[PDB]
Amino acid sequence: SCSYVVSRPVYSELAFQQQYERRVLKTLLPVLDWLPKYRIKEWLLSDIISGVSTGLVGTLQGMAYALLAAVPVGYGLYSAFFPILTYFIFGTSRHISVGPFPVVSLMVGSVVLSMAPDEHFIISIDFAARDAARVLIASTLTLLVGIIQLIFGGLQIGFIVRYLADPLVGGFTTAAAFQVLVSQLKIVLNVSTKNYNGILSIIYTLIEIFQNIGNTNLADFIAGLLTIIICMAVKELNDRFKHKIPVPIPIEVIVTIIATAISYAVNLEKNYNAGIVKSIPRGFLPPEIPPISLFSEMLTASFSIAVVAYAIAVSVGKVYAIKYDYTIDGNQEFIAFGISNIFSGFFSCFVATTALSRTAVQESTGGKTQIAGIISAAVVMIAIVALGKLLEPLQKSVLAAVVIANLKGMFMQVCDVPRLWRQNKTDAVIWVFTCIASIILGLDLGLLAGLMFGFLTVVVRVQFPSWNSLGSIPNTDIYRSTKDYKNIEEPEGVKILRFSSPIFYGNVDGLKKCIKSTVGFDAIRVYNKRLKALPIHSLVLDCGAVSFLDVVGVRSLRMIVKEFQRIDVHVYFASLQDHVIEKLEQCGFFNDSIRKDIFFLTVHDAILHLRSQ
Amino acid sequence: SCSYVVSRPVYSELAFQQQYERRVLKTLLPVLDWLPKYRIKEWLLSDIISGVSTGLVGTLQGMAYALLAAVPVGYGLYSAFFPILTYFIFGTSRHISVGPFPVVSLMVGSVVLSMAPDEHFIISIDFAARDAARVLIASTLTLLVGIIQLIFGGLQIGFIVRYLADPLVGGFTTAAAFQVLVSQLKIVLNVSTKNYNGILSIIYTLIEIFQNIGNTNLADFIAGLLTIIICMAVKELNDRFKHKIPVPIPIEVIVTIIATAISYAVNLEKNYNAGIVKSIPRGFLPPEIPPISLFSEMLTASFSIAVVAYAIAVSVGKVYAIKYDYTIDGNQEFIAFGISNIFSGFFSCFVATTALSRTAVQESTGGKTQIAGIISAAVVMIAIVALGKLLEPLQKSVLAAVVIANLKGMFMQVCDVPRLWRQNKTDAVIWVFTCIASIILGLDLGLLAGLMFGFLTVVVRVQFPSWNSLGSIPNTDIYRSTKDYKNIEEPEGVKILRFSSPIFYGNVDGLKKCIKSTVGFDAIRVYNKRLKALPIHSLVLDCGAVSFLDVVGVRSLRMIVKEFQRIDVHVYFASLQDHVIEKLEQCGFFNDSIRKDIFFLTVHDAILHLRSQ
Ligand SMILES: CCCCCCCCCCC(CCCCCCCCCC)(CO[C@@H]1O[C@H](CO)[C@@H](O[C@H]2O[C@H](CO)[C@@H](O)[C@H](O)[C@H]2O)[C@H](O)[C@H]1O)CO[C@@H]1O[C@H](CO)[C@@H](O[C@H]2O[C@H](CO)[C@@H](O)[C@H](O)[C@H]2O)[C@H](O)[C@H]1O
Ligand SMILES: CCCCCCCCCCC(CCCCCCCCCC)(CO[C@@H]1O[C@H](CO)[C@@H](O[C@H]2O[C@H](CO)[C@@H](O)[C@H](O)[C@H]2O)[C@H](O)[C@H]1O)CO[C@@H]1O[C@H](CO)[C@@H](O[C@H]2O[C@H](CO)[C@@H](O)[C@H](O)[C@H]2O)[C@H](O)[C@H]1O
Ligand SMILES: CC(C)CCC[C@@H](C)[C@H]1CC[C@H]2[C@@H]3CC=C4C[C@@H](O)CC[C@]4(C)[C@H]3CC[C@]12C
Ligand SMILES: CC(C)CCC[C@@H](C)[C@H]1CC[C@H]2[C@@H]3CC=C4C[C@@H](O)CC[C@]4(C)[C@H]3CC[C@]12C
Ligand SMILES: CC(C)CCC[C@@H](C)[C@H]1CC[C@H]2[C@@H]3CC=C4C[C@@H](O)CC[C@]4(C)[C@H]3CC[C@]12C
Ligand SMILES: CC(C)CCC[C@@H](C)[C@H]1CC[C@H]2[C@@H]3CC=C4C[C@@H](O)CC[C@]4(C)[C@H]3CC[C@]12C
Ligand SMILES: CC(C)CCC[C@@H](C)[C@H]1CC[C@H]2[C@@H]3CC=C4C[C@@H](O)CC[C@]4(C)[C@H]3CC[C@]12C
Ligand SMILES: CC(C)CCC[C@@H](C)[C@H]1CC[C@H]2[C@@H]3CC=C4C[C@@H](O)CC[C@]4(C)[C@H]3CC[C@]12C
Ligand SMILES: CC(C)CCC[C@@H](C)[C@H]1CC[C@H]2[C@@H]3CC=C4C[C@@H](O)CC[C@]4(C)[C@H]3CC[C@]12C
Ligand SMILES: CC(C)CCC[C@@H](C)[C@H]1CC[C@H]2[C@@H]3CC=C4C[C@@H](O)CC[C@]4(C)[C@H]3CC[C@]12C
Ligand SMILES: [I-]
Ligand SMILES: [I-]
Ligand SMILES: [I-]
Ligand SMILES: [I-]
Repeated sequence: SCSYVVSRPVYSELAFQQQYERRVLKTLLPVLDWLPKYRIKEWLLSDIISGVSTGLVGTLQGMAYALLAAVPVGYGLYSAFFPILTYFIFGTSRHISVGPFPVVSLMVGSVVLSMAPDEHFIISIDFAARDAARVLIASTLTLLVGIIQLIFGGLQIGFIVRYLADPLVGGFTTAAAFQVLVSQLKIVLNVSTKNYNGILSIIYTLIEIFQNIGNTNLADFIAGLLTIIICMAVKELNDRFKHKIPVPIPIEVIVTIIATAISYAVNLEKNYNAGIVKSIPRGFLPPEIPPISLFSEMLTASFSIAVVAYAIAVSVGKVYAIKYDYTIDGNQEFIAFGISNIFSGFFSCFVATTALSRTAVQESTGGKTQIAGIISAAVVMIAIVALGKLLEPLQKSVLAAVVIANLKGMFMQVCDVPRLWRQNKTDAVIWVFTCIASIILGLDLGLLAGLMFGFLTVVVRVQFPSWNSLGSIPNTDIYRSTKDYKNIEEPEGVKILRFSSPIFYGNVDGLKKCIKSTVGFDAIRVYNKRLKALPIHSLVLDCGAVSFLDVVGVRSLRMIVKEFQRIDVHVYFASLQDHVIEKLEQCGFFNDSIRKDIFFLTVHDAILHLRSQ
Repeated sequence: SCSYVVSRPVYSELAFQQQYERRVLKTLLPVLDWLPKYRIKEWLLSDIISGVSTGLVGTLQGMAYALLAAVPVGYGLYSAFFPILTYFIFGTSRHISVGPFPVVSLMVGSVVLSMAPDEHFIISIDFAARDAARVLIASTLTLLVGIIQLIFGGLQIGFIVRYLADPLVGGFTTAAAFQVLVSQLKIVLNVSTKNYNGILSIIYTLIEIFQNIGNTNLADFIAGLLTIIICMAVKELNDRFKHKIPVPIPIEVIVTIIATAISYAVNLEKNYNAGIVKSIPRGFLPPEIPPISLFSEMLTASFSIAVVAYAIAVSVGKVYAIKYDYTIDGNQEFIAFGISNIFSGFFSCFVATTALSRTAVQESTGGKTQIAGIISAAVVMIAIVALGKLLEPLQKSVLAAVVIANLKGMFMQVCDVPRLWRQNKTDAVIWVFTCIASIILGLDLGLLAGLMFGFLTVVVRVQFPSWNSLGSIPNTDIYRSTKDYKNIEEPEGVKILRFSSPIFYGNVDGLKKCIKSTVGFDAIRVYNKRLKALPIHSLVLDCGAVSFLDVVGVRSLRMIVKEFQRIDVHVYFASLQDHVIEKLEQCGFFNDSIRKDIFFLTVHDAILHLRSQ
């Protein structure tokens, strides 16, 4: 059919260049962006129902996630109230529900516990002073996270969540699910376990839990087990029986209400000594300035918490924006969430982000603009000021059981590891390394280690590329690996090397080794042997995949050219890009008899030029 | 002249594949490697003179570098004696002199001081107990460094010194020169400065030195100043007046001998209260087992010290092996230096490597096999057992002044910085970052920060590549950037994108943005708009520079292909390598109507195929 017919001069870089010559209302996102653009006629009612539903869900979610953080139940209500109010202004996303997201809450609680242990703080037991210190530490960490997020918004470096690769995100998610399960399993059993801060901490906690399982509160354990079973069964029924009832079943809220009513009717606090919350303040606490002197002990934790929370927020926002066909500004997501975390930290709250389950609840029940968020915040507020007393008899085991039941989706990511291994071993290695690191480390330290391991994998992949010795398909200009096709004909007296990577320090050492192996000799050795006494005449370097080039790369290429020219062997570079040749010429490569006449467009001009001599 | 004439079928990947089918005496390096091959007839005498000269230099260097480490003078003699003996066996290199190399000594001393401060150890002043503790800490660190080096030799991962890029090596060298200068300036002034451990430590030390400059010992300062001046003057004369006297002038040894004799004659210890060494033990101390319990506090320091010492050793070994036309095994350099550091740590020595000045002295005075090293070790031994008393009146200011005088070569790299900036800004950024980090951090922490910053620079360079929209030179098959050559003709209804980087998570986000900008529209947006209602017909991706590919890359490519096919826009991949296509097919790319018929050999088969329709 169609044919590849081309007739043109043999163009080196010099000849080709001679013939073809080269050469104010967003950083503070207004509510006025959509409030005048609102649809009160029909959007308002949908926003009302969506906000009521997601507020009912988020009040419970904040109460439960206040257990992940080492703060008393009641400050989760503030963490579910204030950030939504202060995100309604600066938020690009219009479908996400702002709240604790128990992974971020667990990291905050780890930081708070490490900075306020039971034995280190209390020598009496002073529960009130300990709780005050824990709340202050959580507020300080939230303020630092907000400061970091706002700074990253000013720097406009919103691509950092790119560095959170999907394999390491999955591994970190599985490890965080394990950590959350261990903490909430400590909570449901109502066992007293001394806090372990450091390496292997989750294993120490599990060991102590298995040792103290004899002190398990029976009523709390049964309540947690039944809550887990009921929530899981109803979730499975909803997933299976999904054709009807498009709205998800709010099983967690119903179970919590039933548990609270039963505990109030039976008085589990004193008859069975169940671990009820026992303390939910009524009213709004006045703002306080967090002690910034602790910022030095929270930097590595605040950075990772900010990164993780922002990544979750933008992930959910993008998932719903592609569905609803709009865009979200990542830098403005920085700005909004940093302002939110600063505002919440001034008001005794832990770090805030979005939760996938709460966002799904908000969207599925008539998801519209952030007015639904305002309605949810109002519901949380009326829970704070009116329903605080009604939730006193609720056991903490029920909340921890709800969290554990929701942990199943995060736990099921271990099934992707064999698939990753079969597809790309590097990604499976990243997954496993991130999971293991986040297990035996802090979650913040695990995330940092995963990021560094991803960088290491990228560097290693660009450092040990696929290099080949090429030859031409007969009667064509297609140069393929000689040992791969069995019909490749080797040219007479010339070796062609394809080094499929940008050449840098690691790659300059690798490329020297590859050239020495391909040509079959070392230029230094043969030159020295010839000097002491006193098969290849040309080497073509297929540099099509050489992306960038550093000073070490230019120096190595210059040394290779000189060393091979010393033994009357010519080195020709082919398929180099314009920018790489510009980097070569600005690094002083074209000095001492180089003159750019040894640079050809592809690896067929070089071979044709050689055949002309 | 020569012409580029090719007549061949238009080959897609499918058609091309259908028509062209694919498919025990070294780990313990013996002295018997060269001892039977020795040249006693004429090599022995040259070895004798070379060993005598380099031993005279190395005794002084060991005593001087024992001040960089926080150990008494006399243990530097052991550090210059034992490692040479135990490297004569396992060493591949035959020209290097094994010893302290004051940068490694300074890192060891920083570790030792941070673990045995004056105030933390002594509450009386117990100089003897403090010195014993410092020696034990130095021996423990040396043993840990040797263990790490031996493990790295077992793993055969000798390419890690590749990761020590020349810019970061230069920045670390300049910062280490500054640190050594500050410490030896504290020593020469004989000022009592409390040790600062942590961040900004060198600036605190400089501040305290400038505050205590009123307590400077005048005699020690004058001795150090004249030692520095004489060393600089003689070195400059030797560099200039270099045609005669090929052997370098051992000015440091002569200066030390003269200073020792003058101090003995005048008794500066009592008359002028000069800071003489005052204590050099006579004889060999028995070996002791270091306390391994300190290994937990030395891991980050020992890793960096081992890496730096091995890098210096292999750098010097390669510099002299290329000159003398032989090869050195990097893994065996691990093995030899790990055994050396273990042996020396058992015998109260700090970490050992090679020094460029001492190696130059050994080589220039008749450099031959490591028998010269044995002679140097014998000279150090006879200095230990006989000349220990003769060096008692020598001031420490003379030794510190010798080190400061030798620091000039390390200091001269701020001159290399500006041309690095003018050539490759990334390498200059790496240089400056490594220098500043190693200044305000530990030297070990600075090295780790520089290595990880180099990894970050590689990741960023492969993450933000040079991408272009290509068009064809008329009547040829050369596709160049349309906005760069001004004679490029845009083809009808097709856009060609060259993304000059391997496609991974950072690059998948970048590539989505680049495709959307190049084609001028978003596939999701136009598809959604067309669904709501109810200029380019093909996109060619020049993937010549796509080196590797991950699961995220394959997912992004499938997503792009499907999104563009949904709007009747065909996506063709060109110039993909065989291994990248293998990765695509093993990652499930060729499912759901892909069939590999949209993959062409170069970006001219795709265009010719399009013109056929
Ligand atoms: C954007 C890019 C990323 C940015 C990342 C930023 C990280 C910042 C780390 C900051 C840092 C190192 C600085 C140098 C780091 C060099 C790294 C080189 C890396 C080379 C590749 C500061 O180090 C010093 O720490 C002192 C406290 O020790 C602190 O306080 C002193 O002065 C105060 C008055 O100022 C005074 O009030 C106070 O009394 C003094 O003590 C000092 O101010 C501070 O300088 C280490 O501190 C961090 O915080 C904790 C400290 O304990 C520690 O927490 C862990 O605890 C758990 C166990 O308990 C553990 O299990 C958890 O994991 C974790 O909760 C962190 O782990 C650590 O990291
Ligand atoms: C191949 C690639 C590189 C590998 C690098 C390997 C680094 C290993 C670091 C090990 C490490 C963290 C472990 C987790 C790290 C996670 C990193 C995640 C990074 C993610 C990107 C261990 O952490 C704990 O430290 C305890 C001591 O604090 C130690 O001792 C405890 O138990 C003992 C009984 O076991 C008991 O006897 C003892 O009493 C207990 O206290 C514990 O055993 C140990 O687990 C930190 O320790 C290292 O050593 C020092 C400690 O102080 C510290 O020294 C600094 O001091 C200067 C100021 O004074 C500072 O200015 C200098 O800089 C530096 O001299 C280092 O900085 C630190 O690093
Ligand atoms: C929807 C429901 C499951 C929410 C949780 C309700 C809680 C408060 C209820 C449900 C079932 C109850 C348990 C049922 C049976 C027993 C056995 C009895 O000898 C002690 C009380 C104990 C252990 C009860 C404790 C309280 C309990 C766990
Ligand atoms: C709290 C403690 C017990 C958590 C321990 C989690 C560890 C042991 C788990 C978490 C994820 C797991 C990995 C997930 C998937 C695979 C692939 C399959 O071939 C089994 C091994 C392997 C590689 C698993 C090994 C064990 C693993 C790393
Ligand atoms: C403590 C735990 C996490 C230890 C490790 C157990 C987990 C990770 C292991 C054990 C059982 C494994 C599963 C067994 C069988 C299959 C079928 C295969 O077609 C896909 C992977 C999948 C689904 C495996 C995924 C990894 C797996 C879930
Ligand atoms: C990809 C790269 C950057 C990951 C680097 C991870 C390193 C720094 C981490 C991972 C696991 C860590 C180890 C985990 C456990 C212990 C035991 C403890 O008693 C001393 C510290 C020590 C020995 C840690 C040292 C640091 C360590 C080796
Ligand atoms: C050639 C080199 C090696 C000689 C070094 C010997 C040293 C110890 C000698 C040489 C010159 C000497 C100085 C000469 C002059 C004075 C001034 C006097 O009021 C106090 C002693 C003092 C400050 C001497 C101290 C010791 C000194 C510094
Ligand atoms: C102990 C203290 C004084 C050490 C201080 C070291 C710092 C301040 C020095 C060391 C090397 C220096 C750099 C060396 C070279 C250049 C290039 C020129 O354009 C001046 C700026 C710049 C980039 C310098 C900036 C300052 C610098 C980074
Ligand atoms: C900018 C270009 C033209 C400079 C050309 C000469 C270069 C090699 C020289 C001239 C003056 C030098 C600077 C002079 C003073 C200092 C301060 C100190 O911290 C050392 C580095 C630094 C910053 C030097 C770096 C190197 C330097 C900039
Ligand atoms: C490329 C990567 C590895 C570089 C990482 C560098 C980071 C971890 C280092 C570089 C300089 C460091 C800072 C230097 C000085 C101080 C002041 C001290 O009171 C608290 C810690 C703090 C604030 C350090 C935190 C960690 C830090 C920001
Ligand atoms: I969730
Ligand atoms: I949940
Ligand atoms: I030296
Ligand atoms: I020296």
